Amino acid sequence: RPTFYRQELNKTIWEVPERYQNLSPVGSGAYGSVCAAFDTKTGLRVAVKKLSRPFQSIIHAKRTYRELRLLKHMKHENVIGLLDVFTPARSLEEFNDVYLVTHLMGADLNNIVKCQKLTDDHVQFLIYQILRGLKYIHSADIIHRDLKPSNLAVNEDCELKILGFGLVATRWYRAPEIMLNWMHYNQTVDIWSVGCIMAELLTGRTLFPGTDHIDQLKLILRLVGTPGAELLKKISSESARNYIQSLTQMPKMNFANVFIGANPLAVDLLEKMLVLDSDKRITAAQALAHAYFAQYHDPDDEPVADPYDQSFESRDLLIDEWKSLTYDEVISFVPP
Ligand SMILES: Cn1nc(C(C)(C)C)cc1NC(=O)Nc1ccc(Cl)cc1
Ligand SMILES: CCCCCCCCO[C@@H]1O[C@H](CO)[C@@H](O)[C@H](O)[C@H]1O
Repeated sequence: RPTFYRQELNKTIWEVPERYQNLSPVGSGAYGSVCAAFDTKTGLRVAVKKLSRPFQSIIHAKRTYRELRLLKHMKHENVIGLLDVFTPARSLEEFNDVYLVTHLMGADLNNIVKCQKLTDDHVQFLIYQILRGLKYIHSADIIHRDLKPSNLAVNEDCELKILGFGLVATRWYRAPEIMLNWMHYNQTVDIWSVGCIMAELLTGRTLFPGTDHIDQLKLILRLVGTPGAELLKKISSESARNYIQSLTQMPKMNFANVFIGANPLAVDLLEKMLVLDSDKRITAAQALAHAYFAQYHDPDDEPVADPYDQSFESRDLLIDEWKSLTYDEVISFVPP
């Protein structure tokens, strides 16, 4: 066991191993608060997140366990993973606080889009890394469901990691079937989001800046056109059908025109991502093999995940059970 020291940072007591020096608040945090720290073992600056009421309720407790399970599993260059996890608690009886340690990235993609005029090469590299992480995430049977610029961490090298918890958002990036509810969806909900992100990096404009869920659907249809018969048949909802069909039939736009000036290989890929029919959307694995990424794609360096046990997602457990399982995950942790 490490020696711990305590320090008040913005009205809470942080208690961390002496390994972690010079804690400096960098943001928050739905969910938690994050400091930058100097890792004396490695000589690298890291992110330390103190969780924030991790066992408040059953929902918090399960979210907490999910953090430990996800982050201990994620082992990929373009996906957030765990450098360390600790608690000052000796024994389960005392177990109340959880700290996560991960790479300190310094900026998110929203910061980059708003400041920098990105070249085509930047868009190639950035989207390539997202798709590479996403291939890995999807191979573990995980759907992100909230891919957006603020959930994408980027360093000065333009290296990128996908995160689940941010610090533009969120309905702008959301697949149409999610806002129709549907239930009940596939992995390509994430591919829709990638298309929205990619479009935005190319043009410097939000592709579908809806004011609400209903405006969002309008804007999507403007671009992609009214669904054909084979798609309209699948919509159970009468009011969704009336809304869709009452929009005075929209012709699919010429993506060539909407994205004029863009690399035509970028446009071709966007057409394959931003398809209404989620069955017909390109997968992450297929997208990596698209010609747009010819300069980056290496089929021998786009790995998949070890199988991931998320049967826990099924369970309705008590707080102390989630807590005890989380505690077990903290104790069994082996660093990279
Ligand atoms: C909820 N969640 N889902 C994922 C994916 C799907 C990307 C594995 C990752 C996460 N969780 C996080 O992104 N958690 C997290 C922890 C510490 C910091 Cl400093 C920032 C973020
Ligand atoms: C803007 C409103 C247009 C409606 C979008 C149509 C969505 C089509 O995507 C649908 O997704 C479902 C859930 O994964 C699947 O069960 C269907 O097979 C698939 O066709």
